[PDB]
Amino acid sequence: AFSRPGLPVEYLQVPSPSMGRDIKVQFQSGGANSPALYLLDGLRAQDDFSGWDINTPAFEWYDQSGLSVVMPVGGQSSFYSDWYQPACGKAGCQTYKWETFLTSELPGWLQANRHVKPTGSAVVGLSMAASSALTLAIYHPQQFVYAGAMSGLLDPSQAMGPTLIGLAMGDAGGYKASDMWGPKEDPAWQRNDPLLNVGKLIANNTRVWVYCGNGKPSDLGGNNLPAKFLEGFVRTSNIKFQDAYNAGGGHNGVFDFPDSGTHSWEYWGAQLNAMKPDLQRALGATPN
Repeated sequence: AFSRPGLPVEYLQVPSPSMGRDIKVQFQSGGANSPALYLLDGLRAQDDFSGWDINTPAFEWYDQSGLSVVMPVGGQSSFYSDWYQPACGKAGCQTYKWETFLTSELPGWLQANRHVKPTGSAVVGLSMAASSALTLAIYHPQQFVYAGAMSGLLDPSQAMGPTLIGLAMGDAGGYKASDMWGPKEDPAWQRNDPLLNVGKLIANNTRVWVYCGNGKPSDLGGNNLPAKFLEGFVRTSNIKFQDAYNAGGGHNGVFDFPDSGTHSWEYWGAQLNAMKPDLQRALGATPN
């Protein structure tokens, strides 16, 4: 259903057999059989709207770009992954099988009901979703030939990442990290660690766009200690990723590590706008 008359933005109820419920999805067609752009939300994803629409002119920017914008809604602290145990937070439990939903249910449903090409898509995520995007492309290269990672912890299985992710998950809905990928030594951790699986991005020649601020705010804003420290903190993993990608022979990446930016939406939005033309070219978009 369209949100308003005269505008292309739609709100959808896409059924998810794996999660036993309907997942809300904001959508905007880029035309029949047009490539898809999946925008993943951050750690504190709400159930009403995607952080992308709440905080950015995304839909408006991509209107007529030839790309179909797909914004799933919900999944706080989900990391868009398929969890071992039910996702139990302060507000009860739910089934989290986001990798399944994103790699089969949603694609299929969009192809059949909105004529969205199921392969040759881009998946861009920020914060939590940042590594999710890289990971999705790594295990589903035919579907996602392009992955965008903004301000993410790219080596989640390393150093204190497991503990830090747990602290984050606990503060955002009160979820438990072990319910998702189990204890730190469980194979799930190094499987969902992009820095450790960079070789696949290189082998598959996936178009990679990684972004991360240095912690110093600019005129764009986001000037507060938490936003500054987080950005500075996750930047390290981003550099390690760039070095691994380069060392490994990667030759289809873009690394934007400016001398500014914090962990806030003003920066992620500006970045999503900056990558529009690159996205169109790589996905073969046809304007209008």
